[PDB]
Amino acid sequence: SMSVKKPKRDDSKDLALCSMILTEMETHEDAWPFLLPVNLKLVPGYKKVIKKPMDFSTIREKLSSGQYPNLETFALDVRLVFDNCETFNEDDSDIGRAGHNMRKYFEKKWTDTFK
Repeated sequence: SMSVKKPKRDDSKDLALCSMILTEMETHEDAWPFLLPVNLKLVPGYKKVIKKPMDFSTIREKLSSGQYPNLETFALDVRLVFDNCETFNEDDSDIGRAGHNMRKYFEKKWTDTFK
C-alpha cells in the first residue's frame, strides 16, 4: 500500500532474458507453424474465429520496440500463440502436436529462468 512495499525483485535483465527465450523458441524445429502471422486472406475461418492472432515474429517486434511493460505481458502473448493453435487445430495433426510441444518447451524455460 502507500509507503509499504515488498522488497524490489531485480527486473533489469528481464528484457534480455525474454529475448533469449524467444530466440530458443524461434530456432526449435517445431516452430514453423508459429514463425509468421497466419495469412488471413488464405486461411478460411481464421479471421472470424481467432480474435487475437499472435505469432513469434509479432512478439519479436513488440519486444524490440518496448511494447511489453513487464515479463508477464510477454508470457501472455507467447501462451496466446499456443491457445490460438489449440483453438484451430486438431490435437492429432502435425500443427496441433507442434503447439503442444512448443508450449511445453516454453513453460520449462520460463520456470527455469524466472521461478
